[PDB]
Amino acid sequence: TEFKAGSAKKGATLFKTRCLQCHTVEKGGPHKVGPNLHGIFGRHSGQAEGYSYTDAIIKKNVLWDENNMSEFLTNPKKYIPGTKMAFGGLKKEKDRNDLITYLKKATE
Ligand code: HEM
Repeated sequence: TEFKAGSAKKGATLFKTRCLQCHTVEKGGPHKVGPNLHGIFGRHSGQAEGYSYTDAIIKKNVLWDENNMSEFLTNPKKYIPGTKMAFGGLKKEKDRNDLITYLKKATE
């Protein structure tokens, strides 16, 4: 870890305002622009069923952990050139820590 637990409540509202437009986090939630994130931690990328991922993200084969995730959020196209994820990134560590604390709980 190089990822410090933040505030899950602060994390939830980041999600709502920066990620809800393309993703759901609930168990049984649907895929939208972006795939559903239920159970993404400890799972490699491009593996949710019934979702058309890029070749890019598939091949990348990232194993998603709090630390991988933090780098990805920093800058998504920079981390996985080729990705269709349209997000510029979360530059502040504090914001990323919060959001990951939230994702950690919500996708379990
Ligand atoms: C900071 C908020 C966000 C979070 C936590 C998030 C998280 C992620 C993660 C973890 C993946 C990879 C999924 C996998 O490997 O199963 C992903 C992929 C994706 N996200 Fe997001 N994302 C966010 C913002 C957005 C937004 C706002 C959009 C839509 C404008 C978006 C669109 C996508 C797309 C299209 C992909 C598929 C990538 C590809 O196939 O190349 N994401 N997202």
